[PDB]
Amino acid sequence: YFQGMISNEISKLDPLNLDAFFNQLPSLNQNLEVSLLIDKLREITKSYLPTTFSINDALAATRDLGMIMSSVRKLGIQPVSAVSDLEVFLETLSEITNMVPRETSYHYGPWNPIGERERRFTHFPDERGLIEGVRIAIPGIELAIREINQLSNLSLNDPAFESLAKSAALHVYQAVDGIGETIKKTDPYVFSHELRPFFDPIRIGGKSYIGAGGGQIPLFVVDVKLWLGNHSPNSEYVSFIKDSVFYLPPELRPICVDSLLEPSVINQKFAEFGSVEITDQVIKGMESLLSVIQVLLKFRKPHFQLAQRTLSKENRGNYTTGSAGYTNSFNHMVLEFTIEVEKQIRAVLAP
Ligand code: HEM
Ligand SMILES: N[C@@H](Cc1c[nH]c2ccccc12)C(=O)O
Repeated sequence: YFQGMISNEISKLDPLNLDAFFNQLPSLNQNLEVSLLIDKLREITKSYLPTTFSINDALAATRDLGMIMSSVRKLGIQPVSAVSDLEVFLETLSEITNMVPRETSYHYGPWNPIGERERRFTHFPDERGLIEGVRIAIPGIELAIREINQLSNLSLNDPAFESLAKSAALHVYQAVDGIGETIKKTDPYVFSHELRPFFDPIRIGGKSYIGAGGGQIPLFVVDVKLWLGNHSPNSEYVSFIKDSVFYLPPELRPICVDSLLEPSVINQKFAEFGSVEITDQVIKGMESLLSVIQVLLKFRKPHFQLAQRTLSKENRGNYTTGSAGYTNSFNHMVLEFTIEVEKQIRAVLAP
């Protein structure tokens, strides 16, 4: 009962009439023009009644208001503390979106218009590497989620299982396309120095909300359904996912929650494999699961490398963490998790 967060219906809206302002935002930020930032926040709280907004209006308004707030926070000022009327404006908006009162990578990517209206913090072309990265990744991962969700109720011997899993790996490849756009467009040093500071936490109604981040693409939702399940309860990754659930669009929360409380597909299919008549289609089915896992590795291995060149002493600037407060050890932990799964499947397929 959440369906219908359609990206092009949100990307096209300018509910707070900020299109002109966003063409100036990169120069406002370059020149440290905090006063114009505060003015615009003040103007917004007096110019609009957010209770009047449709759901799509509020999503797009969160995107735009969030990025102005992020630009204030960049300089070191908590924007809700400086503009106290924001707090009820952000309360009203999140009642409608049933999402956090802050922009996430959904707002920064798929819900961010292509072309002249594209919302950007800076004039640096490196910023386009992040935006295109998540704009490409997210719709593909979402498609993969719905496909992997259907694997639980299909038999390994059913060729519909193999086809579904193959569609999922192809959809996940969009995350691979996306990090490749980043690697080719975003210099690590420019990231740490020019872009990362727009992704810091903001205090809203007595709680801190992290900035938008690539880690907010719903890839962890693929992981929990596909291989993590309820199998590593006190793990660091489970704690990250736990902290991420209510950042997700509402439509994805049930899938994530159910999956954290259930055996994973691969654990379920490892049992069916070594307990039923192993046929040629059954091997294809099992091989389609290793295909998905191997596509996840084609994202995580170059991601780890880019994060390592960025967080090196040479390039890291004032930061040792991503927006969610972790170092590259966390990326190493997810990649080693995924490598272990690939190892296990290969071992089950060895004869
Ligand atoms: C210079 C660019 C980038 C750097 C330095 C970087 C670094 C990091 C770091 C340090 C984390 C740990 C979590 C955190 O602290 O927030 C993380 C998480 C993550 N980021 Fe990035 N990242 C970059 C670009 C991207 C892009 C463009 C995407 C998506 C298209 C992405 C996808 C992810 C994912 C999925 C995770 C969760 C871990 C996983 O699923 O393997 N990253 N990243
Ligand atoms: N993926 C990293 C770096 C990052 C920060 N903001 C982003 C926006 C888009 C893509 C990646 C990022 C993170 O989640 O912290």
